[PDB]
Amino acid sequence: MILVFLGPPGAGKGTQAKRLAKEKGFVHISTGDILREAVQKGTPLGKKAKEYMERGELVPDDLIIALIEEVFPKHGNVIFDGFPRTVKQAEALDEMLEKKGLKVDHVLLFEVPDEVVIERLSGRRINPETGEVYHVKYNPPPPGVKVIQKEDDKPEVIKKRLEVYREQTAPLIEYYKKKGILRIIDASKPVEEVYRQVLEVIG
Ligand SMILES: Nc1ncnc2c1ncn2[C@@H]1O[C@H](COP(=O)(O)OP(=O)(O)O)[C@@H](O)[C@H]1O
Ligand SMILES: Nc1ncnc2c1ncn2[C@@H]1O[C@H](COP(=O)(O)OP(=O)(O)O)[C@@H](O)[C@H]1O
Repeated sequence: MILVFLGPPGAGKGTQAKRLAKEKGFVHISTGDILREAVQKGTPLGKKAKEYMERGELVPDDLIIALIEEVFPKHGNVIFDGFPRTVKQAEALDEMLEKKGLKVDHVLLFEVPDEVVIERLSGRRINPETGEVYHVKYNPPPPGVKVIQKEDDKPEVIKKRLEVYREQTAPLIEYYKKKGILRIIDASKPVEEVYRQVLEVIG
């Protein structure tokens, strides 16, 4: 099974992807996590992607498409989490899969209002070492666990990221709807409730 998680930043896509991958045996492909590792290591990809990420812009398509070609699991179930982010990327994904006799089985759209998005992101805190994600209100980190607020989770960059999502990424909703594989998730609900719906639509 191949899944794509789609939705505004802060919808809880990474949270649900980690849970589902761990519990039901999927390989989790997070372009965000992979890019952040590239940046930390200072690879050619990391050094180029960094400035786009910092401004809240998308990293150029060719770089992301090559990344996916490099890391795509040959066998097994896969959750694509944060990819594709543009129509060009979605078309590239379809081509790659078609050549391998595969396809995207379900696209899950994590619906959540803008006001909730902003609250999700402004309260997001991460363990900079482990990448573990917390929220100051809805899932506070234990004391004596070092966390930070990511620079791209500050108000100005959040605004930019939502604009970029609406302009470049939201068209994928219609792209996948017309393939007949789109499923709607109410991602505004608490974590366990969202996870139950995730399990429902793929069962
Ligand atoms: N598929 C992609 N195409 C272009 N840029 C990406 C992609 N995935 C991640 N990025 C870059 O990494 C940043 C953070 O990505 P991600 O971790 O998926 O988002 P979020 O902050 O919503 O959890 C994005 O704002 C973008 O700059
Ligand atoms: N259902 C939920 N209710 C409240 N907070 C959530 C929920 N899901 C995730 N979060 C928190 O919201 C923020 C965004 O979650 P994340 O998984 O990083 O979103 P995305 O990957 O879609 O950008 C994180 O701080 C996370 O702890």
